[PDB]
Amino acid sequence: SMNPPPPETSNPNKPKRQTNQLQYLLRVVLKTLWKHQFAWPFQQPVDAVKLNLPDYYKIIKTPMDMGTIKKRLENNYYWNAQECIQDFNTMFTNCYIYNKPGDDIVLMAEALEKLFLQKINELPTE
Amino acid sequence: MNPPPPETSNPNKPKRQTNQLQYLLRVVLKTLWKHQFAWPFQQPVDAVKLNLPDYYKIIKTPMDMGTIKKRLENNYYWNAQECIQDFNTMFTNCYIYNKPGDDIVLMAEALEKLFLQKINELPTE
Repeated sequence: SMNPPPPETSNPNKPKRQTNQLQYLLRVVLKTLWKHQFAWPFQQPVDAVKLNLPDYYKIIKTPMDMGTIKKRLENNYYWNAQECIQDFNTMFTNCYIYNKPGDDIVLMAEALEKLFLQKINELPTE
Repeated sequence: MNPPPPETSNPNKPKRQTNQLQYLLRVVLKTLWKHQFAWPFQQPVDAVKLNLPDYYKIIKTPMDMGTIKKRLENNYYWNAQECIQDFNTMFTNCYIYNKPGDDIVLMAEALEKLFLQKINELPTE
C-alpha cells in the first residue's frame, strides 16, 4: 500500500548534452502541458496512500509524472529526445492502464496526449 | 455546493416543432456533442468535485450541452434564438471563468467556431 520512491532524476554516471530538441521539450512541451487546466493529476507522482489507491503500484510498475520529467530535463538525465518522449508516453499509457475507457481522468490524459503530439509535431530538427 | 441544474421543462409554455429547432438538435447538438473537445461542456461543471469554490460565484448563468439537449427534447424553446443564446452562454461562461489563451478557452473557441459553421446552415425561419 506504500508508495515507491519517485523515479530517479539525476544520473551522475551518464554524459550530458544540450540540444535544440531537449531545450524545446522543457521550454515548450513540458511548460505547455504543465499549465494546461487538466495537468494537476499528472504533475507529481501518484500518492496512492493519500488518494486511497492500494492497488495503484501493484498495477503500475513504471510510474511517471510531469514533475519527474521536468527534473530529468533540468538535470540532463536524457541524452536522446526520444527518452523524454517515451516518459511522456509512459505517463499517458499508465493512465489508460489503471483506469477504464471513458473515465474523466482518462479523458483528461487523452487531451494532454493530443496536445503533446501537436507540440512534438513541431520538435526542432535533430 | 453546486446549484441545481438549469430547468429543462416548462409546463406552462406552449410548444412547437420547427425546421430550425429540429436542426439544432439533430445536427448542431449532435455535431458538437461528438467533438473531441466537448466532454468538459457536456454536463454542468461539478465545482464540488473539482474544488472550484469560486465557479458559481463567478458563473451566475451556468449552461452546458446536456441542458441544451434536454431543453430541445422537451420543447422548452419556442424560438431558435433562445437555443442559440444558450450555446453562446456556454461559450462565454468559459471565457469569463478562465483567462485569454487558457487551453480550456482554446477548446471552447474551437467548439464555438464549429457551432457558428453549423448555424450558418440553419434552415430559414
